[PDB]
Amino acid sequence: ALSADSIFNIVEEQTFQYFWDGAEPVSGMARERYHVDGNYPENDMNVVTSGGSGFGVMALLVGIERGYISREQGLERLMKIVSFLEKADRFHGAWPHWLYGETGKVKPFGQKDNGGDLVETSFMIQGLLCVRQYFANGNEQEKALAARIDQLWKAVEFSWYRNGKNVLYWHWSPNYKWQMNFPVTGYNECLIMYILAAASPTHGIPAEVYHEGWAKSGAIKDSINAYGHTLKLSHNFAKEYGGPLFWSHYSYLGLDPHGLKDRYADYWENNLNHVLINREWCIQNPKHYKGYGPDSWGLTASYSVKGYAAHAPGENNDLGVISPTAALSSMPYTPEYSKQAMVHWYNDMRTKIFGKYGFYDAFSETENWYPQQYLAIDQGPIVVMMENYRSGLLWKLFMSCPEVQAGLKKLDFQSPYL
Ligand SMILES: OC[C@H]1O[C@@H](O[C@H]2[C@H](O[C@@H]3[C@@H](O)[C@H](O)[C@@H](CO)O[C@H]3O)O[C@H](CO)[C@@H](O)[C@@H]2O)[C@H](O)[C@@H](O)[C@@H]1O
Ligand SMILES: OC[C@H]1O[C@@H](O)[C@H](O)[C@@H](O)[C@@H]1O
Ligand SMILES: [K+]
Repeated sequence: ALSADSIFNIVEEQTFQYFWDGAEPVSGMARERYHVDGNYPENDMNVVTSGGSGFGVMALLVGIERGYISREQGLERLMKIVSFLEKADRFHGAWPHWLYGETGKVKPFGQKDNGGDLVETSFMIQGLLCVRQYFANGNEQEKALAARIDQLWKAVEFSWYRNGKNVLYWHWSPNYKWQMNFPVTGYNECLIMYILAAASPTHGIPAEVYHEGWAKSGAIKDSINAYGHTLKLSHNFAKEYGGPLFWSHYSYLGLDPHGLKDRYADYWENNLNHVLINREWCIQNPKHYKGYGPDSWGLTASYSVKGYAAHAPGENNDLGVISPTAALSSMPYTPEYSKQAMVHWYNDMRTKIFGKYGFYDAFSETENWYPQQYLAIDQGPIVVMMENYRSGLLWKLFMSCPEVQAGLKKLDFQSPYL
C-alpha cells in the first residue's frame, strides 16, 4: 500500500512512456492507440494522431524536466518529430487527424475527412509552442528547432477555415471541400483553436469570428445547475450535467485557466464545476453501477464496452465505464479527489488497470471489463495535467508566448499573464 506521493510519480513516469517507449518508431509521433496484446482490429498500430501528438510533445518536455529522459534525448526526439511534421501532409497548413507514421501521408478519419483537421492542428500547435518556448534560449541547435516550430506555427492558415464566415470550420478537404460541414460553435473542447487563431500573426482572425462564431453572439451563456454547482457555459448537447470531462482538459493544457475570464465565463470556476458535477454524479451513482464512488469516479470519452463512447453524466450517457483520464487529468482542479481515485486504483486494482504505459483507457467493474488498451488522447492530458498541478510547466511555457497574450487581449480576455 503506497503513498499518494509514490503513486503519483509511478503514474506520471509510466504514462509518459506512452509517448517515449510507445511512440511510433519512424516518426516519434504518438500512436492513436496501443494495445498491449498486439491485436489491432484496424491494423493501425503505426497510425499517428496529430492532436494526441501535441499532447505527447508536451509530455516530452515533462520528461526532460522530471529526468525521465535527458535534455539531449528529448531534443533529438523532438527534432525527429518536427522533421516529420515538416514533410507531412498539410492542408492550408493544418495537419490531418491521422498520418501514416512511416511516410507522413494522410489516413482519412472516415472517407470525407481526408484533409485538414484544424482542431487536432490546434492541439499540435498548443504543444509545439511550449517546445518553442522551452528551447528559445538554448544552444544553436535548440534555437534552430525553436525556429522551425515557429515556422510550422506561422504556416497554419486559421483564416482559411473560416470559409468566408464569422466562425471556424473543423475540416477542409482538397477534393471534398467543405462537405464535412462542421462549423465549431461552443461550448465544447475546442476553445484553444479560437485563441490560437486570434494569436496567429500571419493568418489570424478578427474578433467577430470568436464572438459571433464560437460564442454564438452570447448564446454560449447558459446556467446548467447540478448538485448545487452552476456551469455558465452552454455545453453542447449536455445541458443537464455538462459534457464528457475532457472538455475541461484539452484546451487548458497550455492555456492556463487559473484567473482566465472573459465576458462569457470564468474558466477556472466553470472547469472546476464541470469536474465536481462529474464526480458527484459518480458518487450518487444513479444507475447503481459497481465500483462507483469517491474512490472511483470520472466519466469521459474513451473505449467502451461496445466499442467507443462519449461517456458523461446522465442516464443516457453513463455506461458503467470509468476512464482514468477524467479524474487524473483533473488533478489541477481537484487534486485531492483525483488522488483519492488514483490511490484506490493503484493499491487495490493495479493488476487489472495498470500497465506499462500507465493506467489503461477504461474499465467497467459492472461488466468485469478491463481492456489492456491505451489511447494517446487519454494518456497525454494525464501526464500534462499532473505536471501542471506539480510545477506549472506547460502553462508557464504556453502563456509566455507573446502571440498567445496578444490573441487573448484581442478577444477581450482577462488573465494575470496579460
Ligand atoms: O466527425 C466530425 C468530428 O466529430 C468530432 O466530434 C465532436 C462531436 O461531433 C458530433 C459529430 O461527430 C456527430 O457525427 C454528429 C451527429 O452525431 O454530431 C456532432 O455533435 O460533437 C461534440 C459536441 O460539439 C464534440 O465534443 C466532439 O469532439 C470528433 O472529435 C472529430 O474528431 C471529428 O472529426
Ligand atoms: O481518436 C479517438 C477515437 O475516436 C473514435 O471515434 C474512433 O472510432 C477511434 O478510431 C479513435 O481511437
Ligand atoms: K488485425
